[PDB]
Amino acid sequence: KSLKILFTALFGPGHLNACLGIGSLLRKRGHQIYFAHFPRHRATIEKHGFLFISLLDYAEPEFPIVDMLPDIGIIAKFAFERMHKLTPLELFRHASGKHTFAGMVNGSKGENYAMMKIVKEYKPDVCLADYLFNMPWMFTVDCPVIPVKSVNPIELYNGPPALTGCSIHDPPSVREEIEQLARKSELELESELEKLFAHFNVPLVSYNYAQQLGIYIYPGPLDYKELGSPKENWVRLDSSIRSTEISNFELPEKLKDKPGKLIYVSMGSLASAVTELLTMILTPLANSPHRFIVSTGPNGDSIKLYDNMWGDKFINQVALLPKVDLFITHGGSNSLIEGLTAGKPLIAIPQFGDQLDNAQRIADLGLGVRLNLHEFSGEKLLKAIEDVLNDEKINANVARVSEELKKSDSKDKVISLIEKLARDKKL
Repeated sequence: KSLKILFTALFGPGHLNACLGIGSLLRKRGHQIYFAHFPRHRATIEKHGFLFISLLDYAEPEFPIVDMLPDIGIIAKFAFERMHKLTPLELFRHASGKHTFAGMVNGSKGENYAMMKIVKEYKPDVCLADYLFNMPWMFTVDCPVIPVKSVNPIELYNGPPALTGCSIHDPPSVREEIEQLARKSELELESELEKLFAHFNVPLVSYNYAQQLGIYIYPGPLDYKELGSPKENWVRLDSSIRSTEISNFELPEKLKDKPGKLIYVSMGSLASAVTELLTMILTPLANSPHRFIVSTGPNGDSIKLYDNMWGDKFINQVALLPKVDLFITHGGSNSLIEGLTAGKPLIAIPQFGDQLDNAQRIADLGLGVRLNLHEFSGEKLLKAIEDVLNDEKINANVARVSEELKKSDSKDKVISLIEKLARDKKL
């Protein structure tokens, strides 16, 4: 029998895209998928075969939601400016106890009221949600709720703090200070969540507690097994995709008479809006003896492309990846999953938050290299390209991860868990 399954997520693209992927798996099993989100994303939600519900239509009168949503361009632009100038340690020092995302908590009241109302009216059999932190509605509504995590999952472990980008190789003296500061700023997240939960009269829980079941999307071969097991009830989905080798993608004519390998460059939609970022990256690449495909982003028309480069604002990344030799990425989890599923090595240039942890994971596991904005040079980037392209160890590690991701039956397992919880109200 076919279930009513309700998804929601934060406004941002990582969170929306993680739910779309799981929803596609469930739709294939015959379930009716609803997605409560924002009207800007209706088209993609409906194109995926889901039923769109606007969060904004279920708002309490005092909390219309849109008023408190964050200024995403302001944040990204500020993030770039700091990452360009400051080391991660300096970043955490300059932050002065202010957490990466605790500032978003206060403004999330409206989305909470809206979800309480949606769940009550639509009466799904189960809900899934991709947020940065737990919300009170997840503990008040009258159905099981599954948090979905797409960010780097180190936060699920009793280990080094998330968001620092610390390496497994950093000795005590190197990591001590940034890890103290990261833990100090986490106290602001907790204090902010206290107020939100108090407002809704719900007992406070950890920001990533899963009451019955949580799903984190991350490849098994990169997962933090050296930290033991993730927190109670969290289960790994290795990916929501299967490996595809046949593609519609064709080489742009512009690149036909140009030497070298084929390299894909994408900083993701948020970071790419800061045109200075792509300009800094691409300028030196005019002299790299290779062919580049560039995702130029929302402000793509003002990005200068050289003779060895072809760009478009809308690249189909999964169609392209099987045909390239290297992926220069911001380190978002979905991009990493897509790159490794296609068996391609990575150069990660992290921009914000958990991407630092992903970038360092790539380096630590020999799947590519991390390059940091704060010490960026054309010389360094060009060398990183030559090194990764010709490193037979890196290319073999990536081939091994790609092969394991095929072998996954984590999809079957996770689907079965979702369906069991929906039907039985318990696992």
